[PDB]
Amino acid sequence: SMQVFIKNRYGWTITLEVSPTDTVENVKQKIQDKEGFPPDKIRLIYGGKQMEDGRTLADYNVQKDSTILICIRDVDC
Repeated sequence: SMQVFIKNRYGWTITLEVSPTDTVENVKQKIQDKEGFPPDKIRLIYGGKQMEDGRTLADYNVQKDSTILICIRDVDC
């Protein structure tokens, strides 16, 4: 098991079930399943860096119970 939290600019936070080896795109696909956002508009930021689709959570040193910030391109970024 590994949970991470996804927080938007309004403070709304959700929990995802992931693994360290999941890609950033895998996380965007989970957010589309849960909330309906199109992945190509989801921007994820960790440690102030915009996260690349093809890199893994472990490549960003995202830990269990880490928070990743979300914003929607052309909507609220």
